[PDB]
Amino acid sequence: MKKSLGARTLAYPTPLFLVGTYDRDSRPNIMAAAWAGICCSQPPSIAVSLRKATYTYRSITERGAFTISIPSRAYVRHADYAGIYSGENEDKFASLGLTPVPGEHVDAPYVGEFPMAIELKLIHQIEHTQFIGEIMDVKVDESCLRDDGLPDINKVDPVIFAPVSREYYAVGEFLAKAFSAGK
Amino acid sequence: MKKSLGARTLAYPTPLFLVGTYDRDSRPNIMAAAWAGICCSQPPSIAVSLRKATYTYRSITERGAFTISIPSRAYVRHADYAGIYSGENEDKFASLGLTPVPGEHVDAPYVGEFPMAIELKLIHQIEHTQFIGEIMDVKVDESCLRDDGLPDINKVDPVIFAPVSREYYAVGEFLAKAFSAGK
Ligand SMILES: Cc1cc2nc3c(=O)[nH]c(=O)nc-3n(C[C@H](O)[C@H](O)[C@H](O)COP(=O)(O)O)c2cc1C
Ligand SMILES: Cc1cc2nc3c(=O)[nH]c(=O)nc-3n(C[C@H](O)[C@H](O)[C@H](O)COP(=O)(O)O)c2cc1C
Ligand SMILES: [Zn+2]
Ligand SMILES: [Zn+2]
Ligand SMILES: [Zn+2]
Ligand SMILES: [Zn+2]
Ligand SMILES: [Zn+2]
Ligand SMILES: [Zn+2]
Repeated sequence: MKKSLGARTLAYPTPLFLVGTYDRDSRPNIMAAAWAGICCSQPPSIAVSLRKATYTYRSITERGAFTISIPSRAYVRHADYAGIYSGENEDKFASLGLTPVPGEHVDAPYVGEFPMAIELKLIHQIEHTQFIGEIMDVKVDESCLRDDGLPDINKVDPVIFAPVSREYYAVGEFLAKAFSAGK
Repeated sequence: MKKSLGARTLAYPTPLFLVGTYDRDSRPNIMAAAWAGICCSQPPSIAVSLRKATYTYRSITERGAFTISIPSRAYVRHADYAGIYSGENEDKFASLGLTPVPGEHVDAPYVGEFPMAIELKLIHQIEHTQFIGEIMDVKVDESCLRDDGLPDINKVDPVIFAPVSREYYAVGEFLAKAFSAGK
């Protein structure tokens, strides 16, 4: 039998993206975003819903660029910190002891310690409010790649956010091949 | 050291939502969507990027309503099937032996066998192409709820999609509390 929980922001999985930017004085920042996901395959793009109150919002409107860094479980507390505190008057990289690595393709830093980072160019600002970034590059630690050059998600070891209950989870075991299992 | 994988639709986690609809003749359908996620907290909303070629696209434009059903690992093959084959000339519920349960709040079916189902009213069609649904209700199997009435994600046991490598994964272990661990 099902129970109704009502109209809640409740779905699984949700991501835990750290959205990286530079402010007008080139101060690097990261914030946590779970209201996000891939939106298009042409160009490859990610949508992120960022509130106007966030310092990151301002930086993206100014520079037209941002990164997404994907934490591994070792950095779950760091990621949470970035989702509690604002960078308006704090350098979170300094506070967290993390490295703001300049993007190679876009005007934004990513988190060097994290296993995976995505460089994005702002292509749409939709206003419901969402920034749409075109994926310019996806960078992954060599230690996390399979022989065919794609990532091993269990080596990346990304964090999952459970909304409402407000918890973080790891990725578990392989289940099946997509575009295959259903045949 | 990082390696560049180039401009790919590569991020983790991504969801595996089964988007449920009725066509003009009240035939129930489900398709798989991973280019999706929560977009807003007011109203609580999910964005789904559905291609014009899908039969589901047509049904959502006609009825203004859809559901999201979240498969557990037992239904990973079923979910994959729904993402390979079209419902234009096939009843996938019949093919899969699944139950199209009418929504209580919206004009769309959900998958009765799945642990969690979300009923959505179409509120925006953005055209990059995305349907924005307002969450009207979230329904969860009683067996999957904690004593406080929220779901246990490991009991729900939702599927995660790994894009490009095209694989499905389970959710693993609890890591930490959000809005807490970072303090
Ligand atoms: C798990 C989690 C998910 C979050 N998701 C979002 C989100 O999708 N959009 C948003 O605007 N804020 C989100 N937040 C809140 C911001 O990360 C938070 O307001 C942050 O302090 C903003 O930092 P900034 O002012 O330095 O940009 C989230 C926080 C956490 C911990
Ligand atoms: C893992 C996976 C993810 C998918 N994600 C999407 C998506 O986000 N949007 C989309 O238009 N198609 C997506 N597809 C493809 C559709 O599910 C597929 O075209 C389906 O046959 C459409 O069914 P319909 O014609 O009955 O609506 C996905 C398929 C799979 C297996
Ligand atoms: Zn898009
Ligand atoms: Zn698209
Ligand atoms: Zn090898
Ligand atoms: Zn929205
Ligand atoms: Zn919003
Ligand atoms: Zn109990």
